[PDB]
Amino acid sequence: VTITVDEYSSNPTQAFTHYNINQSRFQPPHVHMVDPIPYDTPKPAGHTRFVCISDTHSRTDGIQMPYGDILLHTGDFTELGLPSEVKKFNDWLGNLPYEYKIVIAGNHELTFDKEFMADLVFPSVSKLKPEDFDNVQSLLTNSIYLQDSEVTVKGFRIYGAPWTPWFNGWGFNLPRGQSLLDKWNLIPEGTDILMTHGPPLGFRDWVPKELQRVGCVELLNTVQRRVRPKLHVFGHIHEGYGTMTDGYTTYINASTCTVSFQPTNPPIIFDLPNP
Ligand SMILES: Nc1nc2c(ncn2[C@@H]2O[C@H](COP(=O)(O)O)[C@@H](O)[C@H]2O)c(=O)[nH]1
Ligand SMILES: [Cl-]
Ligand SMILES: [Mn+2]
Ligand SMILES: [Mn+2]
Ligand SMILES: [Mn+2]
Ligand SMILES: [Mn+2]
Ligand SMILES: [Mn+2]
Ligand SMILES: [Mn+2]
Ligand SMILES: [Mn+2]
Ligand SMILES: [Mn+2]
Repeated sequence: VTITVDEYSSNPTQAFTHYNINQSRFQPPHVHMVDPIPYDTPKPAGHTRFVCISDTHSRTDGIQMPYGDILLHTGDFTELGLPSEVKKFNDWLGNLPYEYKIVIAGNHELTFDKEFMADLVFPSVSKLKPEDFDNVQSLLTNSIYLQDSEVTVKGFRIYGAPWTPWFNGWGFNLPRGQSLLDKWNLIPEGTDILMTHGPPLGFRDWVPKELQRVGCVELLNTVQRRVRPKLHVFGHIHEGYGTMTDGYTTYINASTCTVSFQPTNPPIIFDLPNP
């Protein structure tokens, strides 16, 4: 399968309406919300319990973390990517019991976006000397950090990438269309769990303030038509916290912070059978 840039790529709200009219793409019975399960739900054998969080924004003190096996964090774990914020987050991760912790960056991780930093010439971030941030990802010693890259853990193929449709030119912002498709084309076919910082079109990507869908159309087409992972986890659009399915893939918007940056959305648990 070859994905090409969608006719409606630049206009996600119009894309949403288009595919609903022609294909019922975002409608029942196949597309619907999936209710969360409580933390005392027994995990069946030969399954892995994924604990999904995102957009913690350095507000980790006091998050109540559930029993599980593997933590997935889909980015915006800092406010500015300051090395001290990365260290604090890593310290928090080290105290969590999970066997594996998998992390991607989001748009707030400015210091991880080397093109953003190279172009810088942002009062707090501009003060940083090259030696201050040449090792930011190495500060994440208690995690497996993914960036257009993958890991196989317990047989699960997990791929992660930070890029989102351009909003304000912060970290890992790219124009809609081919620029983003070039990144999604890197996701391998047999990926089981896809982590992106932001949503695909139509799944937990509604922004009430603008009355617009903002998910990536190229990401949606990649997920549904080419890759077909069992789980696509992301955040970015804090308001979209919650879970949907399309009948095959489960989409989890794991945003821990609300749109007002309050870390009150509970971590989402999700069980998958081991490959
Ligand atoms: N309209 C619009 N709002 C966005 C976009 N990206 C992020 N936001 C808004 O900014 C909030 C915070 O995003 P963040 O700064 O943590 O990346 C989101 O919950 C959402 O309300 C976008 O592409 N378009
Ligand atoms: Cl939605
Ligand atoms: Mn219900
Ligand atoms: Mn965020
Ligand atoms: Mn083991
Ligand atoms: Mn250094
Ligand atoms: Mn596949
Ligand atoms: Mn597979
Ligand atoms: Mn598989
Ligand atoms: Mn974000």
